[PDB]
Amino acid sequence: LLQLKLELPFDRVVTIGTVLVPILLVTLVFTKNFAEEPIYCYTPHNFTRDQALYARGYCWTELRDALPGVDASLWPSLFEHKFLPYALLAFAAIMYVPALGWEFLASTRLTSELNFLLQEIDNCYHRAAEGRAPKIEKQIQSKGTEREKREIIENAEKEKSPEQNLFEKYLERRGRSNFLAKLYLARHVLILLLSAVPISYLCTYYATQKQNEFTCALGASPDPAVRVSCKLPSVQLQRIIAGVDIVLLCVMNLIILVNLIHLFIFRKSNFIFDKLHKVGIKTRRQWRRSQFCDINILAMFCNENRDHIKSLNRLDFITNESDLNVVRQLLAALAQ
Amino acid sequence: LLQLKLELPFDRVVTIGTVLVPILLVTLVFTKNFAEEPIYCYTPHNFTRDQALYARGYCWTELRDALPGVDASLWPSLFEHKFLPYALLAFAAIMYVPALGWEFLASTRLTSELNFLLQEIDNCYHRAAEGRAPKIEKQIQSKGTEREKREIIENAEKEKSPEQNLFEKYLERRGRSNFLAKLYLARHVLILLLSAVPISYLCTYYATQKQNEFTCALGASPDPAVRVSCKLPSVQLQRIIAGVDIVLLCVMNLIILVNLIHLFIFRKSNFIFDKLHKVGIKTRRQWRRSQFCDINILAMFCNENRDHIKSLNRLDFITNESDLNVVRQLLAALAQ
Amino acid sequence: LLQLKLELPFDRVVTIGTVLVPILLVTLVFTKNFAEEPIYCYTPHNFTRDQALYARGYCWTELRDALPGVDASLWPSLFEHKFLPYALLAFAAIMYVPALGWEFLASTRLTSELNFLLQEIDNCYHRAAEGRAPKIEKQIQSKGTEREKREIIENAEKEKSPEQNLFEKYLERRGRSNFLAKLYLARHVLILLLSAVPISYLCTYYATQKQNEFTCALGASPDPAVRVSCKLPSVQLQRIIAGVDIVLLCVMNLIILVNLIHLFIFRKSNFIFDKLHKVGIKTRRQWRRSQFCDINILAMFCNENRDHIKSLNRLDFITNESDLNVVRQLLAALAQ
Amino acid sequence: LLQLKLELPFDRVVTIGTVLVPILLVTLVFTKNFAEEPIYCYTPHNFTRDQALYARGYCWTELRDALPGVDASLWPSLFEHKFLPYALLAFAAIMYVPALGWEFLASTRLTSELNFLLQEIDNCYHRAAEGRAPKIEKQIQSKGTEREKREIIENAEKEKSPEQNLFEKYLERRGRSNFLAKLYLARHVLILLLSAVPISYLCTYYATQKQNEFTCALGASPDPAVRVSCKLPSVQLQRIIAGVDIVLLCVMNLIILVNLIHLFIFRKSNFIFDKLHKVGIKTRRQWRRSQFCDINILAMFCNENRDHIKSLNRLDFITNESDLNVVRQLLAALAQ
Amino acid sequence: LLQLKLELPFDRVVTIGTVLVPILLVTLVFTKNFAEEPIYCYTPHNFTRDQALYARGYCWTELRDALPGVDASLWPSLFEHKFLPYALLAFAAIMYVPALGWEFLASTRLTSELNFLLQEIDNCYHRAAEGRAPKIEKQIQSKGTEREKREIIENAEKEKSPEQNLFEKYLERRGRSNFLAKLYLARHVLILLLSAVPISYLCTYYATQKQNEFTCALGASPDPAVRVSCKLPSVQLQRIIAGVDIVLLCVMNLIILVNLIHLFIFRKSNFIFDKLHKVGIKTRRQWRRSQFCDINILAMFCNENRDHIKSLNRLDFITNESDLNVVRQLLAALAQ
Amino acid sequence: LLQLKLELPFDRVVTIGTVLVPILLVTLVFTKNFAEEPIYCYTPHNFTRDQALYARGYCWTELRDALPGVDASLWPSLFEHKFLPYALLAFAAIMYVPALGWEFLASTRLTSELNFLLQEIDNCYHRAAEGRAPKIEKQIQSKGTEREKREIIENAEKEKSPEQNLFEKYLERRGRSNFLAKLYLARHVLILLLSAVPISYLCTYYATQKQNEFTCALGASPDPAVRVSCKLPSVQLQRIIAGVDIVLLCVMNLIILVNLIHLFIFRKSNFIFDKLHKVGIKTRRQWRRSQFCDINILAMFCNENRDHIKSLNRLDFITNESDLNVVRQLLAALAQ
Repeated sequence: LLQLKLELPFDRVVTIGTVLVPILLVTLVFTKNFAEEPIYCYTPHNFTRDQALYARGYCWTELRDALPGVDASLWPSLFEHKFLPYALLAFAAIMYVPALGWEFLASTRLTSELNFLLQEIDNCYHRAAEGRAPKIEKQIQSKGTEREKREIIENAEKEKSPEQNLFEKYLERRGRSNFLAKLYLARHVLILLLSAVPISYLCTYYATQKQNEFTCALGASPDPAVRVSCKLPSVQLQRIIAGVDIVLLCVMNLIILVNLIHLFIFRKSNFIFDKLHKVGIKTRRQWRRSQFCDINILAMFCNENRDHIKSLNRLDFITNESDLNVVRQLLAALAQ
Repeated sequence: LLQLKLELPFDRVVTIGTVLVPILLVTLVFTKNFAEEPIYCYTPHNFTRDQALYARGYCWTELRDALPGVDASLWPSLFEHKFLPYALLAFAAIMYVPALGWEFLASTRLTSELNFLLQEIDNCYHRAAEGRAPKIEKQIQSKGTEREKREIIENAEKEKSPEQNLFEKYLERRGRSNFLAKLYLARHVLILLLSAVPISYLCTYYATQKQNEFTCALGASPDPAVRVSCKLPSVQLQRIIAGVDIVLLCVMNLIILVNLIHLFIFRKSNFIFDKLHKVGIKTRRQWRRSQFCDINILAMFCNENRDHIKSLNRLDFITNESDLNVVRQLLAALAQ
Repeated sequence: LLQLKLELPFDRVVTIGTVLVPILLVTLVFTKNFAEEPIYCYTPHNFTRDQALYARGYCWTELRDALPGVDASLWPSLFEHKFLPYALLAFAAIMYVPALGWEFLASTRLTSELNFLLQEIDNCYHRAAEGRAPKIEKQIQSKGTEREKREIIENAEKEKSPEQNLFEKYLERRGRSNFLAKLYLARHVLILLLSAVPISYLCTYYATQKQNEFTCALGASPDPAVRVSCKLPSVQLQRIIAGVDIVLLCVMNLIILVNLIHLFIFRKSNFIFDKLHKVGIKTRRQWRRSQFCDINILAMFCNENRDHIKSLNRLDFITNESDLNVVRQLLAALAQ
Repeated sequence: LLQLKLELPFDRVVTIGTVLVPILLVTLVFTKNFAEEPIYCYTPHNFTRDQALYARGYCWTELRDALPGVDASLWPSLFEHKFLPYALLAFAAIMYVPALGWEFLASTRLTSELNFLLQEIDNCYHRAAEGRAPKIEKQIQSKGTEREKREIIENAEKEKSPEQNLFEKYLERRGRSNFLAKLYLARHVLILLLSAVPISYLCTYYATQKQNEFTCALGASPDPAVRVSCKLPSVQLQRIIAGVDIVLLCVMNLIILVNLIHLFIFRKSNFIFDKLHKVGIKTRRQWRRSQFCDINILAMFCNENRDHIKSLNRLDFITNESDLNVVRQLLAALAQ
Repeated sequence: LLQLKLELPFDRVVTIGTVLVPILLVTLVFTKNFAEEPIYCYTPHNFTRDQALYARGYCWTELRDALPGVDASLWPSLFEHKFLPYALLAFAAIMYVPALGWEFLASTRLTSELNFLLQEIDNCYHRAAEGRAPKIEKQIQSKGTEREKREIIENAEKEKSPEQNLFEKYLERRGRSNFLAKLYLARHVLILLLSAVPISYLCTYYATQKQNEFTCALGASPDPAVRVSCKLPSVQLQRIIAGVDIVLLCVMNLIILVNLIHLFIFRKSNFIFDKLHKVGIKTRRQWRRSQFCDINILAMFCNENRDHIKSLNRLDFITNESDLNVVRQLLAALAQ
Repeated sequence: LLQLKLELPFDRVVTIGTVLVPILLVTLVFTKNFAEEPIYCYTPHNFTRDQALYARGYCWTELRDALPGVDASLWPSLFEHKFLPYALLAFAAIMYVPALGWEFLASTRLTSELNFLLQEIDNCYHRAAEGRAPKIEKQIQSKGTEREKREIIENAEKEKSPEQNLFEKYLERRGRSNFLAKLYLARHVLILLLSAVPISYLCTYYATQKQNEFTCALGASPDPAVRVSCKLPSVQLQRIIAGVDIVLLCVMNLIILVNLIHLFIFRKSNFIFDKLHKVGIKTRRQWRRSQFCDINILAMFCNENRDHIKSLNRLDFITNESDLNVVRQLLAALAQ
């Protein structure tokens, strides 16, 4: 069985909104184009049924307008309409280097450091019935105010208990090694820069390629040049999925930006040492100086895994329901 | 094994009736249109078999009527008939934001708070054979009316028993935090508003797009303009699934409305604290002031899970069969 | 269950970057060519619909230009355009001899020598609670500086302990048998040489095969020779995937080169005896003379397997957090 | 679970190099031929579109040149070009009698005699901690040179120990019954002779069938004979996979030859009694007279299975690291 | 798990050689015929493109030559060429009654009588360490030639031991009930007779149906009879798989014959009571009178299962290695 | 695991012989007809290529001969040839009511009464080592002819033993309730009557529908009636699978008849109380009066399950080998 997942809901949403519907919007064009004649041309009268097939298969691989008067070098081309069944397929696979920079680069160290937290660090507040319940509040009832609780509670974590080498040493080591925040940031700030020529390419295409009717010109008749006006069927649908992707990809560059700015400059609630700060383990103000620690990133992964761990669920029901007396009934409930 | 499901029958019915038969009613149109010629046109006599293909493939990508006398700008268009193979496919995928606002936003906290109720809170009335059976009614038989039962029964839950920190504290905490009701309501009131332009779009289409016969006009003959009257095959079937969806989607904006109004203004039977109110745990009148608590929502999820939990099945057989003496034989049955 | 994998991320990246998208870029050409007419020719007027099929199916299996004036031996050929649907398929299968030189040649000895390390050598620093904890620092606390720790710590590994025949003998045996480094190097230096005629073939093709219009010539009319100018559709797309592969394969010959040079001449951090050099087992300077030992290669495989081994994860949390006192609390934590 | 495999890497390489790429090189021809017109013929002018179909489907089932002047009996045929889509398919299935001479003839006796070695003969040198460790070197330490070790070590295997009826009796029985070597040799020397008419058939085809243009002749017009020159499309590709197979099958007749000659005349290291000859069980020179024993074949199968047997892996780490003192620390390590 | 198989290698070879490649040689004809025009006819000049389709689809369902001069009753037919795509399919399913006469008639009794031998009769020579080892040779060592071993060994099986009701009673019962030999013989002697009209049918077809060119005649022109010479494409390939099957089926009637004759008249080594005749259980000469017992058939099934039974594998290693002293070390090896 | 099967081999043979090859003989006709032109007609000369398509698609949906002279009401029809692609498909599904009268009507009671026999009634003659072995023959050896064995053996089953309420009460209850024989007979006598109009339909079709050439007549020319003689391709193959089914279904009405008559009037060996009649449980002559009991039907189901029940296999080896002293060695073998 497995309970630890390395993907946030934000990452899944980004993946399904910038890599997936790309692909699902491309097969429509492929199935529309392959189910129709590539081009329609107005062949002259005295053209046999096989002599007019050359005129229809020759102006499709050429795609060159023939403006009267001008030379043969200033003829505008139309290769873009033919070329981007695939240009939409080369942009849905480029958006994988950021996605593959996690499953192949940091898919072992992070889960190695997290499975330890899963299996080892679980004795807090689920084994406290015999660990600390008959210790702190057992002597408080049998005495005799409000200026003595701190004195007794101080000699719980500060004392070099056997269950202390696994706590406050991780905080001291990972409280300055900002390595994970130097890679998860590169996971999102890179996808914000890769989504640039995606947008910059099919933005001038939407504004400079509109026409779908050109006068193709053949030559070298077998014994005079003949000109036929042709027509391109699938131009009206190509630039309907060529500017829906514009807003679909330009709106994913805003939610990522706001997420990244609010995580690194506004939000200061880890839940990895804030939820467990009132219940006995108080952290000295050595973290407020910088929010770039890896513990902030580990906090999200810990938050995403709260269900399959039964001890943490017991803690959630037994800790946060009285957040602000409470210890009066705890001693009478666990006095076994 | 799994026994807790997070989907109500109402949600499943809504999903299969507003997202599914949408899709199953679209493939019919796709398979009907792709199995026939897109358009039929009445070409003139002196037209070769390849010169008349341009006239049949050019008036299908144009779709513009040619009324006599008027200019070239006041010609009505017919792109709607061509366009909504897909407009019916863009409305069956829009109906997922309300559906994906539950599996990705509140698919962890709710089941985290419910699996605790599944595993932890089960000692009530299945362990009562040794928990309360030799306590309350054991002394009632050996005495000596109707003005003393309450006095004895009061010192069962009011007393700070060891099995009391898990009860009446959840009621006190979740009795004012109306968070779940602020999201489940947003899951249904949003699908009632998303189903608006679905209906407002293909309602004017049913009333303004009727004709299927237009006189297309070509031009620029290779050496006079020629006009051909054409015909659209699949117009009589498109607007048969374009107004069956009207009633199919306008009838799901009424059952959701009546469900939401009757849950929030009429129904006041939780079954999460009403069924268990006569059997010993009596709740003070602190809930009647508001029906917006999360416990009301948890009541539906608890109701949907009554079978795979054998203890609750024992309770159902052993509690509700004598709802209104009864305790006379209970002491004689469990006196082991 | 299995936890040891014999493939590095570098090998997987190389395989998916030089063997895979090769294949994925070939099916596009096959599906493009098979969905169009192979060639278009300008047949004369007095040609029946079956007499012009010979002219279209005869200049496609010939593919020979007919320059006027010259003889029948100096006619340039065009077989390259027809021939390399498949020449791109014979280069995606040649890149398997290096890939199959590992799964069939050294896929048993390496994992045989590694499963021993997995199952056998695990008692270090996870069984040390009863193995060395009450031995070294137990007597240090109960005495009486900085010139005596080495004297006590010397008689731990130097002494012929029962758990010593499995250590420092592997180092002595594999410290001079440079066999694995004589094969893993041949695994990569061979793929750097196999990727030569791949590049040298479709490099002159990109520079000497440009034209796609030739004047084919028939003969032996059934009672004069007739010449028809033909046209090749799929030439403009063939040399778009014939020079994207150039850079796609010429860029994989640089990362492999830098990896191989920096492994064998710049990196001197094994992590197989460097991480475990401060924590008690100190290695004499018998390795610094050569970096060609098999232990360097085994170090990478050990690094790739750090998660599923729980003892090594415990070591990682309990060893490297205080790398540079520390032993003061270790005795008080494991004094059971 | 299964750990014993009956196929050597050499056999797998031979199978995938002489039976498989045969097959993958045939489907290409089938998909190329079936995707094109079988033949192209130059029909005369006054031929209707259905009268010229007989001329195109009649010269394809005839395939007979018509040289002028000669009679109707000296006309060369061209049936080979039509015939060997399938002649390449009848040679990829003939190469199975040697392959099916092992899975049906000796796929039970060999693995029956090998599972005994797997399960029963495993007590050597893994149970020696209590079997021979306190026996041989336990008395060597407690005495008092180099002329007494043999005397003590002699009375270990020579003595009729309880674990002796399973050793040196197999050597005596299988040391003269050369049955397996009379069948494995027939498994390879037969595939060297079956790969003869494969090569001898499509070697004269590569040298005598070159032309692909013949003048077919019809007759019996319905009221004079008419001759039409035809053309065969797929002749230039058929003899490209008709001489790549020549070298592909003529190079597999050399590696098999060198393997067979070096196994039977040069290599004399079994590893089935050579590796285990220094560690206590010394074999008398009764094997050097002939290398045709079945133990030589069993040696390869034992070598291919060294990983899933953990006892043999322990032996490999604990035996060969000191091959050439060593026993000085073995007594101190296993003195439990 | 299952270890007993009811199919001999001979039966599998027969099934794959007379039922399988039949089928694999039929799909080739079906895919060849369905990928070509059924017939080619030389229609006259003044025939429209739809009037000549009747002449091509009418002489294919008629298949009747028209010899000049003779009447309309002496016209040879050609229905055999059309009829035996399927006549080759009705002979590959007839060869199943002998194959289905075993899985439905004797697929329960045989394996019922064999699973008993598998599970019950296994105590011989694997439990002999405590069953007979301290009994026969234990007293031979402690005495005091060659005229006394038989006297002691006689009172081992002749005596009415507890493990005797399961031995020599099966021999007495099944030593005269020749029922299985009356059915397995019918399983092979029937397939030798069913494969007769298979051969007798397509033997006259190979000798009397050669021509593939007939002059079909139409009639009743809508206002004179017109004759057209037609041609059959697939006649030269039909009789290439119509005489390869001749030898393929006539060679399977010889190996079966030699197997059956040598089993019933030459071979007299059961291995079911011959291998176990020297090791203590000696059978009286009551079997040499007839080799038609069912024990001979059970011997083959026992031989095919010698691997998954580890006790019999131990016996095979420990019994046949000294077949012709030997008992001298057996007592010293099993004296526990 | 499951060992009890409710289908006899006779039922499986019937199902595969009257329901299966029906279906397998229908797809051949469907694939033959759909791969050819439905009809061929001899259109006149002055008919355009689209005016002759009406004549070919109009005489196929009419199928009415036009005899000269007679009126328009006495024209014979030919709808049968078109109609029985499907009439052969409506007869392969009718043969399921007898097949579905067992899996839905008596697929619970029978296996309910048989699983009891499987699990409960197994103590006979496998537990007899301690149940009856030291009881009957233990006192016979220690005494002192042939006129006393019956006296001792009588007080074994006649006595009201604890293992007697499960025996001879089933015989008394099911010895007169002939319910199962009233349904299994209806399962076969119904399939003998359902296979009637199957045969009676395609028997007159084989004798009255022979011709496949009719002169169709059109009319109402757009400004005289025109008659065209047409031809039906697939008539010669339809009545080849229309009279092979005749004998294939008329031969299944004989084996069922002989089976039913011999079961109910000739065979009088149940094996459910005949095999177990000599070994101690003797049945009084209360069954010979009628063979219509359900125990006779249960006997076949018991016979089909003799393998997976190991106790019954032990009984088969230990009971029937001495059917006709025998008890002399049984006491000495089981005297534990």
